[PDB]
Amino acid sequence: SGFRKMAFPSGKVEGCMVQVTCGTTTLNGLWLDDVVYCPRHVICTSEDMLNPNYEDLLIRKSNHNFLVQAGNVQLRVIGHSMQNCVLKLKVDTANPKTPKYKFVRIQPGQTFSVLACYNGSPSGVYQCAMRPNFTIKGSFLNGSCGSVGFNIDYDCVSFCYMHHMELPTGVHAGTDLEGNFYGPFVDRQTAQAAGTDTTITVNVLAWLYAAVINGDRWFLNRFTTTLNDFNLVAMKYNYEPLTQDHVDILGPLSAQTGIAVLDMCASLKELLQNGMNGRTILGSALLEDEFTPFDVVRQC
Amino acid sequence: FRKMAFPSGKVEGCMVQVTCGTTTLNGLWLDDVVYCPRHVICTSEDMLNPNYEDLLIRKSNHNFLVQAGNVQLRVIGHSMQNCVLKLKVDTANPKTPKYKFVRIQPGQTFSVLACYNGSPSGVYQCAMRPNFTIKGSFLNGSCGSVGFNIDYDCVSFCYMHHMELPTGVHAGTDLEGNFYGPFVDRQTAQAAGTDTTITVNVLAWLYAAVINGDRWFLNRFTTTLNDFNLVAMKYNYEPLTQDHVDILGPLSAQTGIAVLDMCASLKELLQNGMNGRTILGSALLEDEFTPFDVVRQCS
Ligand SMILES: *[C@@H](O)[C@H](C[C@@H]1CCNC1=O)NC(=O)[C@H](CC(C)C)NC(=O)OC[C@@H]1C[C@@H]2CCC[C@@H](C2)C1
Ligand SMILES: *[C@@H](O)[C@H](C[C@@H]1CCNC1=O)NC(=O)[C@H](CC(C)C)NC(=O)OC[C@H]1C[C@@H]2CCC[C@@H](C2)C1
Repeated sequence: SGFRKMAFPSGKVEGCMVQVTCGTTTLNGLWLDDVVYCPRHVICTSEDMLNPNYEDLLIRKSNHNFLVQAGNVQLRVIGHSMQNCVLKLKVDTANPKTPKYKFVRIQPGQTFSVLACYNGSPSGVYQCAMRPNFTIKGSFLNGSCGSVGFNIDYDCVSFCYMHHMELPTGVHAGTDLEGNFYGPFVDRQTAQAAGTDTTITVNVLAWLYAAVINGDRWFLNRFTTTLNDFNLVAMKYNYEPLTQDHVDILGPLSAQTGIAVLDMCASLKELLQNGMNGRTILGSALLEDEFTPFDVVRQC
Repeated sequence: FRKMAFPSGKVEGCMVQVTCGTTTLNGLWLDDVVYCPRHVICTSEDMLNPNYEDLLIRKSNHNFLVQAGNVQLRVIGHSMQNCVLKLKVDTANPKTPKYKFVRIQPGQTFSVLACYNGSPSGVYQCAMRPNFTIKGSFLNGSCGSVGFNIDYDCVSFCYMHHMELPTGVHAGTDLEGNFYGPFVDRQTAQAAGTDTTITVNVLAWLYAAVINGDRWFLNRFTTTLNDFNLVAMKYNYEPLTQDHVDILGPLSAQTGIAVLDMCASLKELLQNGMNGRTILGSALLEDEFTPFDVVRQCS
């Protein structure tokens, strides 16, 4: 039947991407109705990036300092304001391609699609998880800021992420569409470390169920565990504890496969203690934790 | 390195549904033609052993229901080309992108827009395996979903989905209806040949490791292409073609490591193993990133 890391179709979001330039900085913006959202650090020069007093820098800007381009057309900025780390540019034109949309803040362990853009042009789409330490393992290069992450329920696009920066370890950080960072990060040009990351246990279990659904069971065993004994071992290996809500969420996969959640926990416990002995699961040598139970259900 | 798909919007704007009787699948609407798998004309029982020419002679334009969403597109002509149906419709698709039809080589990657009832569900990156199957994610009603690459503004369609095999992998055609590999669109048991590792992509991956400063595996030797190919096949790796050497050209230039020197380095990895080390944080050599994929993500 198959299993691959699958993103939402990106077309509704592609119709909203524009280019925003201020000075010699260019990045992407999100054009909804008559407003363009983008990272506020577009207004910084080098002499500012190290400790930017954004309110003081922004009040010195005029509408005409912002060049917004949608393809071949320049949009006229008729006003601007700031919400946390996101700049909101009012334009004199409504985007006819505006989808039904909402702004959401996602929880660590939840997943979303990223539309990576450069110079206002979409380049790639891929699936990410909000890490427990509020980083994301993205593929973002110079010029990618303002790229957004999203989910689609029915015809509605829920925007949950806007891209701002890369950390020294190569992972990425950003904000929701209200401009609040995920995690303890700051939009200044400094080397920032994240909290210790952990593995998203409920997502690992969903992926093991996916592997069973696709006909692989080598990692199963005849044992079981209590929830607390599992969580003790999980935490020792820097895995997130599994809550009873997580257990409930795994119900449909448990029902579909006939493998009790706590039996799958006993399987994962053996994998954590014994490793994979060179084997692979669904093509992977590592336990994958960026598929949620909902993701697996939908795709299988 | 992520599996990264192309943005799907230009292809979403071309997806429709095609129904015959109660059999429904997806079609691709470009200008005033809709392309879809020919088995839309089969009942489920026909699919066990179809005579497509006989089935088609019994069909008329007015037996085909083509819908963009819930909006009917009237069919004004039909023809069969290999395993695809071409349905001429009375409306040119205003969202038609610049496009081309290409037949890809094994090892090449592409994005798949998985569709159901003409509605996109998700997009993901696939590699065409050397045995001409893809490790896709397809459910009932997914036939007619297409695979594609995007070059500048031009969509190059390369795959249309038709079949699942007993092993769970997937088989399909190019947009001229010619199957990849030795498969037929008949609901019968068909086996794919034993799969092999995509050497050109493993080499691309080693170049990617070098670009990122991970280069312990570079050795001082080189090899001929023929000697490498003969050794590689003993480890169930694909032989390299001249086209493979050529598409590694840019990464070879970027790193200053000749293709055949990297081949010698890979040969040593095959013959001596990893010796407990890793490459790009992995003991497994990755074979589903092409040289183009490596460039898209590094530069
Ligand atoms: C978007 O403007 C940009 C995107 C970064 C660049 C590389 N990968 C990304 O995701 N954001 C920034 O550059 C950001 C601006 C500050 C928050 C004001 N800082 C940042 O990301 O610093 C790290 C990069 C890492 C990389 C290697 C060294 C030099 C550059 C590029 C700084
Ligand atoms: C689109 O019409 C479907 C999509 C399939 C179904 C589920 N996953 C998919 O990828 N295509 C088919 O149903 C084709 C139609 C015929 C080629 C005309 N048939 C098919 O995929 O059959 C699968 C088959 C494989 C084994 C061998 C014989 C019986 C079963 C086991 C089922």
